[PDB]
Amino acid sequence: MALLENMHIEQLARRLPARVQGYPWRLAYSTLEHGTSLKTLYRKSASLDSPVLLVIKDMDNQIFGAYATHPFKFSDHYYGTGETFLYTFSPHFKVFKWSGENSYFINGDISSLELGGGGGRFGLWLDADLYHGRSNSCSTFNNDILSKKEDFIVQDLEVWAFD
Repeated sequence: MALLENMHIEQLARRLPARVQGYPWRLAYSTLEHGTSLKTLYRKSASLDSPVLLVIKDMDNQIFGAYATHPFKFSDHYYGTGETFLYTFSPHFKVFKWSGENSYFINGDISSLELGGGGGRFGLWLDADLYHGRSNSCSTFNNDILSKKEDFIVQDLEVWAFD
């Protein structure tokens, strides 16, 4: 609603897996509304029992993020399944799905949150303030850089669930 226009919702809805098709979208976490901190993200994502949609709008107004099969949580380990993918609308809408090379889907930490893994790199990286973000090409999704540069700044960030 606030970060996405009808253009974004339709192109995203067409690439969501079958198990969430026709499930209404519930806003679970929002930087605009809840307090900008990875800690707060964890608290709102706690007691979520569904896959989530991560929506990032950076300081260049470009929109990208991820669909995750499980709520974001602090984890000793990588978790999630292969239905997880990354997406960007810059320079055009493109979805980077599981490549089958590894299973390093989601990794929650106290200092950072990252999706994708393998040999050090990652697909998406956010710091504890949900401020400095980073995006590289990773083996989990074989994505290109979701943002303009490798480094980006989070302007607004939303997490949507499918209760």
